[PDB]
Amino acid sequence: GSSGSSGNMTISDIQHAPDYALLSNDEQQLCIQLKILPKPYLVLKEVMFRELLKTGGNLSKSACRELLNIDPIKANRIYDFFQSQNWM
Repeated sequence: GSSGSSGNMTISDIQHAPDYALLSNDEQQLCIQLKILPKPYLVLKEVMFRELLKTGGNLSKSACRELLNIDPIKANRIYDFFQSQNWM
């Protein structure tokens, strides 16, 4: 999965990922913008759902920022993405 997880990572590191094919045309874009791998991105993605179902649909930046273990600015992008997929 992740060997080192230290030091600036290029975009090629994302496309090279062993799971960079199961990313919807839209997903791929983001991954490149937020420079996030599909492996880890998937984990957090599943969480956003497991929680969106428990509450039924009461997730907001305020919480999202906490739910996901990442930067505040980076999250924003992810949050919206979900809305773009009429998922929320």
